[PDB]
Amino acid sequence: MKWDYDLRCGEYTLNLNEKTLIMGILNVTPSDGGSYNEVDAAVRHAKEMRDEGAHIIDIGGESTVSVEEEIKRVVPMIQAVSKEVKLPISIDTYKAEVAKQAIEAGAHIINDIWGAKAEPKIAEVAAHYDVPIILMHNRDNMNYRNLMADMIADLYDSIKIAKDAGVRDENIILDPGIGFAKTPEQNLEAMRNLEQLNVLGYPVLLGTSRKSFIGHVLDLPVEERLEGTGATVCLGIEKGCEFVRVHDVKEMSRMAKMMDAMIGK
Amino acid sequence: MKWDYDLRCGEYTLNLNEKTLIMGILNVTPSDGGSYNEVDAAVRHAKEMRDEGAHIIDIGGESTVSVEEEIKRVVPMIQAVSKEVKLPISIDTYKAEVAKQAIEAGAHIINDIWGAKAEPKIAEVAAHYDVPIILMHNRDNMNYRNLMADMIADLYDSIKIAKDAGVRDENIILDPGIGFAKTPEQNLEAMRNLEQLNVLGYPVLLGTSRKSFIGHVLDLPVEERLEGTGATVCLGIEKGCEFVRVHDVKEMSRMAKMMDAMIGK
Ligand SMILES: C=C1CN=c2nc(N)[nH]c(=O)c2=N1
Ligand SMILES: C=C1CN=c2nc(N)[nH]c(=O)c2=N1
Repeated sequence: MKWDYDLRCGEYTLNLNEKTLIMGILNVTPSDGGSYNEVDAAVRHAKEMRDEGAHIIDIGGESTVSVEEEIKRVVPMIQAVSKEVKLPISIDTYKAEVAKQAIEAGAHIINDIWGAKAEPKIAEVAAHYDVPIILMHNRDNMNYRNLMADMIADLYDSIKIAKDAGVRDENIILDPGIGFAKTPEQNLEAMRNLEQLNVLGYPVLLGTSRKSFIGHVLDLPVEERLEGTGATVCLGIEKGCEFVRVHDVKEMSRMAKMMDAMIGK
Repeated sequence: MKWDYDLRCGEYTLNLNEKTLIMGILNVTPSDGGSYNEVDAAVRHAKEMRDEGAHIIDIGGESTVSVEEEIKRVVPMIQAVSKEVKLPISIDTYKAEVAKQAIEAGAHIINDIWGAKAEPKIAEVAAHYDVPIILMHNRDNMNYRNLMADMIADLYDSIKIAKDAGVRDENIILDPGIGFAKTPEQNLEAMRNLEQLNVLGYPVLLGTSRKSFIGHVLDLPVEERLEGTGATVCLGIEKGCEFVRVHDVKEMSRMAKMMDAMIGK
């Protein structure tokens, strides 16, 4: 057992020794906000992902708009899914106010793509509601002295803000932030040296699903990036990742399960 | 450059530093031996595999019969493919006489699933024709003292026979023999410690395509073993394999290509 604690998420509890845990991306196709077609399509997609081996559902407004409206979009979504799919929900925002709404709508984990640097006040919410927060590596420039050395550095400045906010060590997950503020070549390198994040002593989540650096290597558009995704997930798991964040849940679940058998997990 | 030599295969030459090399399994659906439907279906399958990223074609009589007839089956096959698909052909036999026929029919590499222990005389043929021979780990029992320690041992006894036969170090490839004389649990372990084969200083080829230990972990019949295969191939490549032997060439080629970008190859 590398991990002497489970991840506590209100009603559900997630073990870190047993299997690589799969986070299924829930999209958000919007058109005022909350109508039947929107929330219906979201629900059967979450249902489908539960059915195919997913352990968490990640609900994200945006991708790549009004704070007051982001809530009106995403609140109803969480209310429905948590009612209809017994599985923890994480909320993909950086905005403080948004997260508060979501946990109170039903969400269980915060997923912040700016590692509490976008709105420091987020970490406080996470602290106040006692939920597990994911801190992703990001930055508004790409001028690294040393890629990995700087990642770990910036990730620490994230932990500093989390910890000073009241966040317990046991609710902290880290993310190398594949695709964010990194060239196609830099993304390959973070993948190559992913094991280093382990020295920080926190669970690590890896999000490479369908991304464009896969496209740059394989020369293949988004709908043909399943195998390349596979590869990222397998190399990830072998380097000690605890979660992976993917679109193609069925396929990626089976690959995790093989890797798991193989590496001893 | 780990390898200071290329693999010489008559007309074609295979580099070991550039990419993980893909060996595409050619099946052999037989019904007297040599008719139009048989050799036709074999040819377009080899053509298809060339098209999808394969570097070698592996032609095998049997799977899991008369020596005089095995030749009559498999000779015409090699004659056709080498004429119609510019790509080296390996011949999946253990039998001495069979191999001689095949190289003279056109084949370029020997692939012996009994590592020259089945018919020592094979290694001599390989020596006489100067072709690269693959030596797979096998044995007619499964009583290991220490799995990996014994693998390497038995693999050496293979090299001993090869070398005493005249086989140059530069024409020797090794294979852990996944699926052969190993329990589902033992196969997981060989996968886990695949890097050890590297201490012998030879290129390594890995054959796990669609195999049943994948089935035992995932609980899935043969036609649903693509992802599990993926995983074996990726963990393989990361542990330093030079070739992989797969059925699903298109998919496995893209995964190799990702792994290759990622690990630095
Ligand atoms: C494209 C995205 C959006 N949100 C993400 N969130 C996390 N935690 N990790 C990712 O890789 C990620 N990629
Ligand atoms: C099922 C088979 C038949 N021939 C093989 N040959 C080699 N070299 N390696 C394998 O894994 C293999 N598997």
